Amino acid sequence: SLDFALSLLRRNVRQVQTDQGHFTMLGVRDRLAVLPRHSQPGKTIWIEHKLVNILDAVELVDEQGVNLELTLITLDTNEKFRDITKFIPENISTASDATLVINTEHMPSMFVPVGDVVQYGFLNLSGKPTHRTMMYNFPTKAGQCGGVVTSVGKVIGIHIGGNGRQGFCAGLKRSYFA
Ligand SMILES: */C(=C/C(=O)OCC)[C@H](C[C@@H]1CCNC1=O)NC(=O)[C@H](Cc1ccccc1)NC(=O)CCC1CC1
Repeated sequence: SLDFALSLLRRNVRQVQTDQGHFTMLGVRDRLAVLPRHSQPGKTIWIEHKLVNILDAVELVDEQGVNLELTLITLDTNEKFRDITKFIPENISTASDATLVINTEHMPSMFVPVGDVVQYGFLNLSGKPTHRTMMYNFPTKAGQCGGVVTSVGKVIGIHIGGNGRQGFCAGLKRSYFA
């Protein structure tokens, strides 16, 4: 399991920078990666020390038009991500003993035992209403956004916020990546 996180870290999780700061990016498949929406990847992005062009970005919102705090971006490169869509479940899932995989330039290859991840649903993220969020009782900190919540060979969510005592992720579901 530990192992999974390592295969992930090694082939799919990358250190990035936007005009907003340092983030962890998850490469899902082909040239498709997912980032927090507040990372504001414009027309370009920095992927580990090199400027990469973004061909298309999509800010995910739910049926009612409510923010989901996720942005899908298509990169302009000759590299392809290993397909990990099969590790993402079809339904937003809870989990026990999750692990938050962070890979930032300030926090590289960092594993954090966030513990149990439970349904939370609505959340007020700094003035932006947000849906489909999950919560863990761990004091997550700045510079950790974009981290990949994982558990038993599953990629379940993307860290997006925290209040000093708890952390919140945007749930991941396979239908998002088609
Ligand atoms: C991750 C990204 C980051 O580095 O922040 C901006 C550069 C952080 C991690 C959070 C912050 C402190 N502890 C954490 O675990 N996330 C945020 O800063 C994020 C800010 C934000 C701004 C705009 C839209 C969405 C999110 N945190 C929050 O919003 C937390 C505040 C309440 C609990 C939601």
